[PDB]
Amino acid sequence: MKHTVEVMIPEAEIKARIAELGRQITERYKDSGSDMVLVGLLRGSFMFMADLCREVQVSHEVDFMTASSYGTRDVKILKDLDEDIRGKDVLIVEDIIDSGNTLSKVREILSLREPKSLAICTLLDKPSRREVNVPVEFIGFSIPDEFVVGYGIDYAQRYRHLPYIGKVILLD
Amino acid sequence: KHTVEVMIPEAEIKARIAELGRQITERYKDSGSDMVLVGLLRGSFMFMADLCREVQVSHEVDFMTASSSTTRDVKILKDLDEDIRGKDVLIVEDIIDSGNTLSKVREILSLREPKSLAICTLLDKPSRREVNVPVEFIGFSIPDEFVVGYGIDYAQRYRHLPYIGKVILL
Amino acid sequence: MKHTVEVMIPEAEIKARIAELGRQITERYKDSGSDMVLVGLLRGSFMFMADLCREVQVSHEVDFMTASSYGTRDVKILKDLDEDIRGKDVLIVEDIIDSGNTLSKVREILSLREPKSLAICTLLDKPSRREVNVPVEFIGFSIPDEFVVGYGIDYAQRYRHLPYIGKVILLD
Amino acid sequence: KHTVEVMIPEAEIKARIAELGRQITERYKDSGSDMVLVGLLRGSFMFMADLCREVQVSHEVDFMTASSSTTRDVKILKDLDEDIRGKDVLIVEDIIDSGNTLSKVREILSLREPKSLAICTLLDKPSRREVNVPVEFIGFSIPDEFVVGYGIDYAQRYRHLPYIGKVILL
Ligand SMILES: Nc1nc(=O)c2ncn(CCN(CCOCCP(=O)(O)O)CCP(=O)(O)O)c2[nH]1
Ligand SMILES: Nc1nc(=O)c2ncn(CCN(CCOCCP(=O)(O)O)CCP(=O)(O)O)c2[nH]1
Ligand SMILES: Nc1nc(=O)c2ncn(CCN(CCOCCP(=O)(O)O)CCP(=O)(O)O)c2[nH]1
Ligand SMILES: Nc1nc(=O)c2ncn(CCN(CCOCCP(=O)(O)O)CCP(=O)(O)O)c2[nH]1
Ligand SMILES: [Mg+2]
Ligand SMILES: [Mg+2]
Repeated sequence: MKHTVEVMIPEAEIKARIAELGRQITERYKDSGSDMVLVGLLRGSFMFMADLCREVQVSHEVDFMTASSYGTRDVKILKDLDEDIRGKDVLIVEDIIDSGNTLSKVREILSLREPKSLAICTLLDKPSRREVNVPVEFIGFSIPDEFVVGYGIDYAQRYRHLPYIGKVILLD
Repeated sequence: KHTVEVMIPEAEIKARIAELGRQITERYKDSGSDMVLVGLLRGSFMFMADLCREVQVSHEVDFMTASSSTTRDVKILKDLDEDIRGKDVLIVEDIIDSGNTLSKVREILSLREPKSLAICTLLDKPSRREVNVPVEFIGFSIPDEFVVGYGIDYAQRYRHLPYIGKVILL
Repeated sequence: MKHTVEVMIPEAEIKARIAELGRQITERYKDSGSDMVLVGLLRGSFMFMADLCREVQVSHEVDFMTASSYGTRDVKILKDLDEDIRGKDVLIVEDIIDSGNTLSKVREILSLREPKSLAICTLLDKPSRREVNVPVEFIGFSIPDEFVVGYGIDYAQRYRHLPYIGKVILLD
Repeated sequence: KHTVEVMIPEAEIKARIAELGRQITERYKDSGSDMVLVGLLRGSFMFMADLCREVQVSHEVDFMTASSSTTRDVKILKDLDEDIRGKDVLIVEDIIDSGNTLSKVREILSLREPKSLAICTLLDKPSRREVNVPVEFIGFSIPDEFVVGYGIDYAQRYRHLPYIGKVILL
């Protein structure tokens, strides 16, 4: 229905944040004597992943996984990882954590493959809607309960290509 | 190079599956919850087809395809089409030996939190057991012989045989 | 809603038909100097495939493919074939052809892989609802416009395990 | 064994993509129909991320993963999430040379009958062309050098590099 997108987080603010995020992930896994892999969750994480891994100055791998989401459904794997994660630095890259329902199950599935380390990096965070206690090691921004778009996040499959995070305001 | 002779004839398979049908039927009789049989593609499609026709309990038929240093992949190429949360789930497989695949598969499905979770296998090689995995319904216990037929293949062959045969090499 | 399943095609009639179907597929590909593969379409074709290939007295392969269906959507591939079909006797095994919409696109996709021969075998057929002219080389039964169940075919994911084809009658 | 030196620096990539953004924008300006960019996973995720941010036309971002005697597989491991029928579809890929994958992919997507169907590639090796496939938008034309970076890998490595580099062997 009739809406309007207003700039919430400018392109410059995201670039600086990701710069620091990558400048937080680097010294974490700087001396780990094991291979590293970033796992992005399709579909709306491709832009976050692309910008983050370019700031991660650690020789790693980049993989993807498309999972269905809990919401109360079962978390199914539509597209699994290509490479293996057993004994590897796995860093789950998510665009937004509101409920934590989906991500909790994703982490549980990957944990079955027994990686050396398993962490989560998210760009946006809605603690306002948190339903499941799930540990997040890296958070870009903690945001209000606003329906956001841009930077991978969609609204009716739209606005994914926006270089900034915007809020949706229904014309009423 | 090879030839194939019959180990477990078609008639003997039908008799065993008929017995398996009765066992599974009484176990999940008067359970109340929904039931679903999950087959592990590919070589379990035939076993599933004959087994589910012997299970006289209103159940669903779902499928799943898994992939194969210690357990290289066990990825999910094709996940289930339906939910299993709060249902009675019976995993249908043709062969169990090392227990690698069934162990991880049971773990993955356990995360969806079904009411019950059992395993029904057509064949079983107890000698190759690397991982102790609980199996309730076993069709046949066989020695470490390489077998084919009834869904089981050798280099993509003999999947359509109505019997379980052995591969002798020349 | 409240319904009742009545026997339409008994188990004996199907077994005899499949016996003849396999006794129609065998002498077709009896002397073909190329590998053969049966392609079943998940999910409701597993029972048909299992019984048919046991009557096909020709050394072949058995593969599966899960496709989304046209209905007006795009036919997408949820699960593709494991093995290749280029230069092989491909026989698409379907449980029911009502519109032909889905199967037409499935055949087009497989045809791109350039097999030697490409045919279709179906158990049930509803010419009453045929929307797309699609050549079917093997038909088990031509049926009325009755909502059928059993033998792989479902109704709200039910009745798949039935050894017979049954019709659904709504209690009114 | 190896080392990696820069061929196409980060700055040069951004400048080229900026130019590509304007070209694609005018081509699909005042088209009316819906637009969608289809990326070929994996090594096109970064290119897609930077390219779609330069395309100033309301479009969708979909993805697809394909597999690789003549064209052994070209199976679809992960199909698109949305329909493309009656839409303007632009295939986004990193490297084109043999033209094997792009040819079949274009064929598969053509069956869904979109309004238009074009291809945008980051790199191009015209020397290895086995199949003549139409490509409208090309980022860089390079000789037959094995390159990495910007999504492109060598044994699952260097995918995260912000630049296009060459692999020299020792
Ligand atoms: N379009 C949109 N705008 C929002 O502000 C929003 N918040 C949550 N969601 C979706 C809920 N969803 C958040 C992430 O899913 C988004 C699907 P993706 O963008 O394809 O990755 C729950 C997953 P979780 O349990 O791990 O937190 C939103 N979607
Ligand atoms: N094709 C074949 N023939 C055999 O005689 C055999 N014995 C063990 N295996 C191992 C295959 N088996 C895989 C069974 O999954 C279905 C794949 P398909 O047998 O190729 O159709 C592993 C059981 P595990 O997880 O307990 O080790 C055999 N495979
Ligand atoms: N449950 C049920 N009962 C029916 O009598 C019936 N007729 C068509 N359909 C579904 C329509 N559908 C028929 C086959 O799809 C059934 C899904 P499957 O059982 O998982 O294979 C159109 C495909 P087509 O374009 O190739 O003919 C039915 N479903
Ligand atoms: N990794 C890599 N590095 C190269 O320098 C290269 N040159 C050609 N190719 C061929 C790979 N290329 C596949 C590109 O798809 C993305 C897979 P990814 O490059 O491993 O991320 C085939 C293009 P074609 O269908 O025209 O033959 C290369 N691959
Ligand atoms: Mg996400
Ligand atoms: Mg069907």
